Amino acid sequence: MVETEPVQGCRDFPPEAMRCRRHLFDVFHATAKTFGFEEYDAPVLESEELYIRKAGEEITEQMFNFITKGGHRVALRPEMTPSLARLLLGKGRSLLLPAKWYSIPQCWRYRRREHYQWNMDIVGVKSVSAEVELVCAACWAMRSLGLSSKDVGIKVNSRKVLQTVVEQAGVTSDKFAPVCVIVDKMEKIPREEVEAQLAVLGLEPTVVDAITTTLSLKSIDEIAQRVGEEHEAVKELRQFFEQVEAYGYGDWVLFDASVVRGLAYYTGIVFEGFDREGKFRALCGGGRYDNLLTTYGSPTPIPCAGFGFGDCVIVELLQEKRLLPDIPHVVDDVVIPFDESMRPHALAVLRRLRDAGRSADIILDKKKVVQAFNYADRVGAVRAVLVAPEEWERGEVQVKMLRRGFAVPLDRLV
Amino acid sequence: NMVETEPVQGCRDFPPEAMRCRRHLFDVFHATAKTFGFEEYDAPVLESEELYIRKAGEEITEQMFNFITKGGHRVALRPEMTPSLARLLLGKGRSLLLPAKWYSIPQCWRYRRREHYQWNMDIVGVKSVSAEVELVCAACWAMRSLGLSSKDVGIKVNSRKVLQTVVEQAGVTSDKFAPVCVIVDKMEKIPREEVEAQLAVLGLEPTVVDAITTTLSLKSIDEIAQRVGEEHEAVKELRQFFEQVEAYGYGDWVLFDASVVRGLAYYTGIVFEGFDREGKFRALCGGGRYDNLLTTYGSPTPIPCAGFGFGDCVIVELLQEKRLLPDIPHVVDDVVIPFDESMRPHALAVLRRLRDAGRSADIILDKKKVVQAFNYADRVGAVRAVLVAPEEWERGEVQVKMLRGFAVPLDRLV
Ligand SMILES: N[C@@H](Cc1c[nH]c[nH+]1)C(=O)O
Ligand SMILES: N[C@@H](Cc1c[nH]c[nH+]1)C(=O)O
Ligand SMILES: OCc1ccccc1Br
Ligand SMILES: OCc1ccccc1Br
Repeated sequence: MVETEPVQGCRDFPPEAMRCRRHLFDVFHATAKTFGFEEYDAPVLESEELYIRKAGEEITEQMFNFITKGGHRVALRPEMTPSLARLLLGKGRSLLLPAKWYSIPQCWRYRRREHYQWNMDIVGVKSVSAEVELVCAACWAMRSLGLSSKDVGIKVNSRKVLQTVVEQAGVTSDKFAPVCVIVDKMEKIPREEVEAQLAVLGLEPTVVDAITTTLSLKSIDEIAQRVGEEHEAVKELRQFFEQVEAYGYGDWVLFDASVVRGLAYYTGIVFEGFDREGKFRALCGGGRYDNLLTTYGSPTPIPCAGFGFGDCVIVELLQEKRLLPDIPHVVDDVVIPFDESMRPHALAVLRRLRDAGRSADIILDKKKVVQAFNYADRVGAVRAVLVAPEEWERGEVQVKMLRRGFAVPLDRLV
Repeated sequence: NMVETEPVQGCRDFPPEAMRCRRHLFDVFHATAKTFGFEEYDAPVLESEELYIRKAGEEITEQMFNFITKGGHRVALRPEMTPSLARLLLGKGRSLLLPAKWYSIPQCWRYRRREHYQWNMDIVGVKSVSAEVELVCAACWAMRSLGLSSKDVGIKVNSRKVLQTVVEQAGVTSDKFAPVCVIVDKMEKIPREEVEAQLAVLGLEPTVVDAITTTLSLKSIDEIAQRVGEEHEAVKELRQFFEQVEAYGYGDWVLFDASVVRGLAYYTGIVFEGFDREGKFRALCGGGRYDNLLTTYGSPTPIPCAGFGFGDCVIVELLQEKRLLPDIPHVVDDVVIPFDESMRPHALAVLRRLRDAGRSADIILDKKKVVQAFNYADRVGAVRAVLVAPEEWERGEVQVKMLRGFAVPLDRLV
């Protein structure tokens, strides 16, 4: 026998599991539509060069890469944002801004080795309204799935606070991305180790202390005390919360000075969704990244913000909260030939049902009526349509509702 | 200076314009599957190479995009979906209720294009030709849904059992039958001398090659009946098939062609392929019955199966030629325009309201003047512009303009 299990770290989606994935993806799509985002896609295979950012990111470290027959360095995408940037760079001035682009790529790593990730990005918007919209969209999706502000929230911060603190200590700006990557590890590794890694990057103890203290500040007012009310981060975070409040999602968002995210490229506001019971990893994660397109060679800087929202953590949360009931397969009609001599007539009926916009099966194999009826019930049919010779002479069929029996004229079926 | 903006060799980018076209096609695939009662499934694009080692000289297996993992395992990006389907079915065993009708739209790979999407539809557990009938009707249904007629396209249908008998009657070992089909499939693409030469290499003497050639040239089912008998399975099955399609109302879409064998090793019975009636393009779709495949994978019980693949590239060319792919512009229902920044919070409340009612709506995110906001609304194909101005807001109103503006109460917007 062949190996029936999928390749290591990869998931099969038979119909039962696919209904769940589809339930989630319907919401991603519907939220994107609601918010005016346009769908896009790019190949799962990208040039390895696209991901060589040299900032010690977990995402780039764990790349599923390989060498082609022909010698080119390629990888299965670990994330979508670089692909997005490539596409935008390729369009150049022909791209109308602002642009709001979304996709649901499968992404890879070399435990799980694959996941689907809803991406939403806003391009060409300088102001925090982008971050506001992005954060509102994530919440909207979660609410659409049945979660409340009691179940989840979005922690929000700005990397600019830490940028100032780092820059005020004389630390070269090129070290800032590494600092964020390192400091992101606070939750997952001991503070001694995070401190040790910053030393290796070349930062003296008093600078590491200032970094640590600022991650512990518990309000925007406390940020304002340390760096000034006029500091960009304060201004931007205030606007952000004001706008979310106005949109009516105030209960869903909050400030957290320890949120930096682990990606090199975030320059401004960053955020991540979390379950308020502290049971799961981040539900989604994002931020502003205004320099990325410059680093790729854009002659003009291009503001961007966005987020990724994985398919795995959300499903665990929903299961825990009992918000993923099994969704059984449904079809409107199952057409049942009384016997094989009635199959041609049954096919005409089937045709008619489908032409009217109904989902319909015909029993394909040779079955007795009661077995056909059982099958109809298994596939979750709303209605069984028996095509029998006596009724057919009347220009009729027998109909029976499943969610005992009625003759109906052919023309009145739909 | 700049990252490579082109995608990896042989792979396509789908920016929003191109994605709308793919999505238009995929909507039809999905809708046809739903109409026909098929259930969605999916499996990893990465599969064990062992899954595709069929040793029949198939083009599909020859052109595999395969590579070796760091851990030394032979894997491949799937060249087709049918082996994955079989794996999943084998994995479910007796827990799978039959009949089953499963569909998917996988991206499949090969090493000038290296990548395509392919709608798969398969019926499992149905011994009789009604499966093939349904499959063929579904392909036609999809094509008709896209605007094609029986004047534009058709499905050529045959049975491999005719050739099976002819080959078996000449004393040719049954294990050589799959190779014969693979070779004979090449008739349309390469000279008859070469096809004859390849069969000789497989070990068949000239008179056997003649019998093969003659049977591929038979022009009707009656002529098949003369050669192998009216009671031969193929004749019986093909007659039932055409009778059923006729009854379903798709008789003008289908026809007999004795030269159709397909290039896959595993087809045992009826085979078919869609074609444009102008003779301009390669096959639009292709499929057949494959009743032994699950036995070769190690199923203790034989499991009847039939299905088809329907690629995303040929159909698009046909539709373009026929002027059935008008540019589908991006649409959104509402664009909300703050009169100025002081009106943004109120605008956000309006935006929230619009979206809560099931409408797709943007808000202008950056600072711009009203007429420029109006232009932008028109670019994104907005049905309606909603101006949020201080005077109207005091009235509990906004100004609406369809794409002379007029005032509307907030509650009457939706
Ligand atoms: N690529 C980020 C999410 C994101 C999308 N856009 C901007 N950021 C991640 O994987 O975490
Ligand atoms: N896998 C076949 C199509 C098919 C699906 N099911 C049965 N046949 C192909 O790639 O041509
Ligand atoms: O964090 C999970 C994950 C991230 C990136 C690629 C693949 C996976 Br699975
Ligand atoms: O016939 C085109 C094709 C077949 C299989 C995989 C990838 C492609 Br492109």
